[PDB]
Amino acid sequence: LACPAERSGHVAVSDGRHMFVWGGYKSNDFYLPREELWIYNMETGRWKKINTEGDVPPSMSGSCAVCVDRVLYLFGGHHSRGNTNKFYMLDSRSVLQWERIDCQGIPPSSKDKLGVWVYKNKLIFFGGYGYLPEDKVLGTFEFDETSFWNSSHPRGWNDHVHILDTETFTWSQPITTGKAPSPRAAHACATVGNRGFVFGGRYRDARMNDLHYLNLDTWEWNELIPQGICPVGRSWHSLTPVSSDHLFLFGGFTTDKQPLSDAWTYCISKNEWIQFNHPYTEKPRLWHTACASDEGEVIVFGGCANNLLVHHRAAHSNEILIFSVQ
Ligand SMILES: CC[C@@H](C)c1cc2c(n(-c3ccc(=O)n(CC(=O)O)c3)c1=O)CN(C(=O)OCCOC)CC2
Repeated sequence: LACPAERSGHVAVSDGRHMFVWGGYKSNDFYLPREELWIYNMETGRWKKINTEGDVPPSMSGSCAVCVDRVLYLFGGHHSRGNTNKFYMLDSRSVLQWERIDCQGIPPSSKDKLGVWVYKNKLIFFGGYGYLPEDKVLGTFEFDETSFWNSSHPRGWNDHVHILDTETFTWSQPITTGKAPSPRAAHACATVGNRGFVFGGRYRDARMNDLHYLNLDTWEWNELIPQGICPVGRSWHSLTPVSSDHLFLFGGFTTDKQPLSDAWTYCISKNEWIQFNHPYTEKPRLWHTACASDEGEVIVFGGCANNLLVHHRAAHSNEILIFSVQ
């Protein structure tokens, strides 16, 4: 049967019925073919591979993508020659053609492993890992000292918020109030209404357990302190909105390098986490993707079952894990 190869660090976006999968890498390391676009039909469980043309982005891991009215947008990532800040569009409504957009304004620094919130005409990007910004811009950047000893170009984490306005394809940075979360990468973002949630991620020697939201109307940051038991700190997890009041969390990697198979729901109205029982306790995943379907399910694809930092033993997956959340 038509089935995409195993991979981690790919993107997966959806319209609630079809899930589009692109990029990523695997071992036996190499990037998956840049021209392939895999489409999973969430209702039938079948895959279809299509070959794209146009301004095909380079093969990358850690890119950040969205699907808005069946138009896919892709930002950033890491290819064979490093990080990028290029922005692409792929209209999937109707051979599919990638379009690299010449954006106006100052783009974000080249980076990967970030997150995005969609709010009306705006794509709002947050955080990531990559090069030192070419100029001192709004926000903070912290170097990863380990990147000076094993590479020609040092990298670090940022807490930057950038808006790509789809009305004009212009980059800008909002002036925020409140305490932004620390710089981080491999955090997870989820949007509900005008609230852009962000949970966890890596910063310095920690994989974090903090939860915040940015008000996408006022640009005010808020820290959420749920009472009672909270999930363990992690990076490379997924956080997916499943209703107007619930975010679904799955997998990830702890500070002490444990791959995770726990799942939880964060109830926004109660400001509480509820652990979610599921049949995949023996299928931990990190750097997988998750997409919510119109039928209340969360579809998880790819990612790695163990510590992918030991490249020769990494267990990249091509499994679809289906969570019946709502
Ligand atoms: C994109 C290539 C990928 C396989 C990759 C490889 C390596 C690293 N990151 C990174 C870089 C930044 C970052 O925030 N995270 C997320 C996270 O750590 O949760 C992973 C990669 O993303 C970071 N490293 C690392 O953590 O080494 C262990 C500690 O060393 C004292 C060193 C090898």
